[PDB]
Amino acid sequence: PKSMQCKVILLDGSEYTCDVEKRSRGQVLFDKVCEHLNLLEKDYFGLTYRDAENQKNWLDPAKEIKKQVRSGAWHFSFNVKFYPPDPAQLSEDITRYYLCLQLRDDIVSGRLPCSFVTLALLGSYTVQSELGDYDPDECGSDYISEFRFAPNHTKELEDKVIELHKSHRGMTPAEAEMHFLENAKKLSMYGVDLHHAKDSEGVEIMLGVCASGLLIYRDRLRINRFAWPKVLKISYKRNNFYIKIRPGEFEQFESTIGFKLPNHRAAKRLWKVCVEHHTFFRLL
Ligand SMILES: CC(CO)(CO)NC(=O)Nc1ccccc1
Ligand SMILES: CC(CO)(CO)NC(=O)Nc1ccccc1
Repeated sequence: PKSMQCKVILLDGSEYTCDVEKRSRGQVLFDKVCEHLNLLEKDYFGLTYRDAENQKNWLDPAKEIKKQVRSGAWHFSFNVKFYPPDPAQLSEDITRYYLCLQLRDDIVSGRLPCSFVTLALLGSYTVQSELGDYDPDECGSDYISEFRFAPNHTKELEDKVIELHKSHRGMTPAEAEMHFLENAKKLSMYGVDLHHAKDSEGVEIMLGVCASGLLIYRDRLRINRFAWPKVLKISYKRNNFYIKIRPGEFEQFESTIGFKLPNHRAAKRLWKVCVEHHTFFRLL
């Protein structure tokens, strides 16, 4: 029974290695990683791989690993797939812990833009969780944390993290992680998966997929939002992504908005993440 070596980048930046039978479905590997992580609330997470075009793809747990990674290495990342709109409602602290690690990467990466003050507040909760109560012994006027807090670090940001850290004395890791999440969840790009597209006129837009629905970012002024209760249906055909929108009350016919994606695989990928978000967040 022939087994393939799998390497998984975990959210703390470490590598987990295991073997699975070469015809294994993605669920097999996912269950191994979640068991390793002592994670029970698995529904919010998934594994990603990089395709031959270097795009992030979700490993479908129902399909053979080999028919997804195809010619590529059996190398994966463990990630949050469905960002909960209300992390306080997760049943376990360890779930909230992995969600914090994902969000810290979302922030450092620049995927999740954040004000100076929110970067410092989020950083101060991470420090409280990881080091516990503020200690001046590991902090002179020239302190710079090992912790990555932001896409670009400044001495002013380091200083503000420490000032807020001082205010958190007695806070437990679970408490600091909950505070991190109560702040992070309000950011306008929290749990937004962004896809480059062109509108029907050929203007470059971004399409966002999240818990609430679909967002079209035309520019900083003019963002169209389609709550899942407003989207009737979605479709991909060749390079084309189409969204069908319900009519307003006392109007006969749904409207269609068409988008042009880079290639057929990018159209399919957007369609699949939309269907998955719609299913998940219809039910949740
Ligand atoms: C105005 C508000 C606060 O955000 C009231 O709850 N709802 C939304 O903005 N919903 C939404 C729809 C589609 C995509 C993203 C968000
Ligand atoms: C089976 C299929 C696949 O596309 C076609 O009807 N379902 C959807 O598209 N469901 C959907 C509904 C509202 C919002 C987003 C997706």
